[PDB]
Amino acid sequence: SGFRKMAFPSGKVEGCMVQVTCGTTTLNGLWLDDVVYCPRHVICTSEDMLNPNYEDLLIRKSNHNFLVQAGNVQLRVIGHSMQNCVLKLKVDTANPKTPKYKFVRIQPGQTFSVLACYNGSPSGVYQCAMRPNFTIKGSFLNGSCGSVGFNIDYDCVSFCYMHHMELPTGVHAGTDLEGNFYGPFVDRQTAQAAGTDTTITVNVLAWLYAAVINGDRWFLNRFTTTLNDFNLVAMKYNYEPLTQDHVDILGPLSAQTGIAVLDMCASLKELLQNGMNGRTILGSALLEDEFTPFDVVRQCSGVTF
Amino acid sequence: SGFRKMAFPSGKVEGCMVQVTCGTTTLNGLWLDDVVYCPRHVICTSEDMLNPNYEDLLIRKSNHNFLVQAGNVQLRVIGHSMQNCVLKLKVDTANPKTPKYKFVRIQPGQTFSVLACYNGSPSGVYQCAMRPNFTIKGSFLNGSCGSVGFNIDYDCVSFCYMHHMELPTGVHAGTDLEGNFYGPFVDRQTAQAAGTDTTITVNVLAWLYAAVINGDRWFLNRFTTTLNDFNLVAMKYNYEPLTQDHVDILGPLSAQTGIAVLDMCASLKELLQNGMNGRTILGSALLEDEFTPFDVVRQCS
Ligand SMILES: *CC(=O)Nc1sc(-c2ccccc2)cc1C(=O)NC1CC1
Repeated sequence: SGFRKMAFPSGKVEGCMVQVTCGTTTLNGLWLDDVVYCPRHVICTSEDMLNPNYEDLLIRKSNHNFLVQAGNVQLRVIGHSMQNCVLKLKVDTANPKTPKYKFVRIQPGQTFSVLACYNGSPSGVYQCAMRPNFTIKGSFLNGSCGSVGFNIDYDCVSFCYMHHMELPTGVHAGTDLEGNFYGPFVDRQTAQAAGTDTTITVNVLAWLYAAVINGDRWFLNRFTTTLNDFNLVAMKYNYEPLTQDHVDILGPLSAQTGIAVLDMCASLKELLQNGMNGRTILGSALLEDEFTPFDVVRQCSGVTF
Repeated sequence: SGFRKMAFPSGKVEGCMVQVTCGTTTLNGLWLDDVVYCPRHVICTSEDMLNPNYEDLLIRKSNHNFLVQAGNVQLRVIGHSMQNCVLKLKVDTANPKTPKYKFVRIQPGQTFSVLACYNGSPSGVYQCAMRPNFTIKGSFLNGSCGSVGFNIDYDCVSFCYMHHMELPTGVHAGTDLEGNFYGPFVDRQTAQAAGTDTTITVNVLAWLYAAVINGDRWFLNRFTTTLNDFNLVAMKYNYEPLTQDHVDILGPLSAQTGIAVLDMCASLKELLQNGMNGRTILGSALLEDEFTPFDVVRQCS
């Protein structure tokens, strides 16, 4: 029993974190087989970052301009290239701790675990969701750049995120492991802002199902609604539209608790219009939106890695 | 920027998790050097839940009655003994993945990471605190027993909790790694009730200092308070008493933000009176009490 914001065990990813230094910039790289992946902005100085030409800045660099440290050993860089916004440094040694892995791109609303590191040294792990505005509500201090986000399914690590930058509102922007930004962001020291965020409706409903499974039932009512009725309410409170795919994904939770998704929507409608009237749900006074349906089912059935 | 409940990286603990079976009971054990630590109730049948006589059940066991599984490998048990409520199984292989570690007994209000495990396989990692009533608000299904709580400071793993049982209120009780329970609990299925849960006042203050460091000042006020007047108000909201120790411990965060401990106590007093008025502090609509002064200095520097 109980319900906690739960990260994947980080051990398979800890074995891949290295320090990458180019001149006076140090940040984190991901070492898989014989390639280290890290943000391309590692080749920039303060001045360069104002308006960088990357293909230009990179052409000037020799392999020995990249110091890669794995724990307290040196890796020899034998090659370098860019893919979008990530620098791929080829090294002479395959990482013997390389796990089974894939690079995947996640959709907004999907969650993942972030291993925060500093100087190639993992310091913490937390669970994040990709916001609808493509930012993450992370916790990063200077030297966190190149920290990665991952999911585990069976023994296979799915890397989905690499940290590139903080936005002026305290939130974080990065790329998939192929160097494609999540959101309308660029790796340049310029004026960029998080767009208006919205609430991930399917995740709130998942968390309401988590609450019911843990015996927190006060918000249930006799009422049901329709998608269209509900979506007009959602739009009004800055909630993402709920689609038929969403209802289908919540299906198992609807069957395990006897509460139909449009039944639970009628509960969420009422929490949106009236508030929580002094009560909490799973010890929270806000509606939690960073648990997916899969996350609720996984934690309430004890799947291991 | 940002502020998140962060757990420690779990890798050093994952390399220590095994499966212990005795009869038809399977739970988790912690493999360090050539010893596997697990809850002694692994040797209980359903006949033994209310009034187990552990010394009598244990003396009836051989080494070969204990199946220990590390991944796919079976480990050979060459010795067994009981220390308080933990069973210590000696095995013939030292765990090659043994980290630098120590056992520590923690005080209420202290935080640690839990590696939740089933059948010796890690499922997830989360951060929690020892509540004043010596329980933890964890996430634990059947088979999670022997999952451990830990802190990692530099490269050294401090093991501070092993999970033994769920209380009727859905909260969790367990031991240090010397097998002494936290709180008044016992490894018996008789009625035991969690003492009243209180809010960890020193932690809420630390988190209010965190909100100032990250640039939020809306809840400060012009008042101060005496220690004793603070405690007289706070206990009416089920808050733990703040001691001179807690006031000393908040010293660095005071110095860093230029807000005296007793001025921050005055703010908390007003927060308890007013609630938030639709505002949030570090993304929360309640007062967070599961970050310690030490965690705030760690995550905000
Ligand atoms: C942690 C917990 O609830 N303890 C467990 S796990 C367990 C079991 C039984 C069969 C298959 C897999 C796991 C048994 C218990 C338990 O509470 N009772 C044990 C007999 C003493």
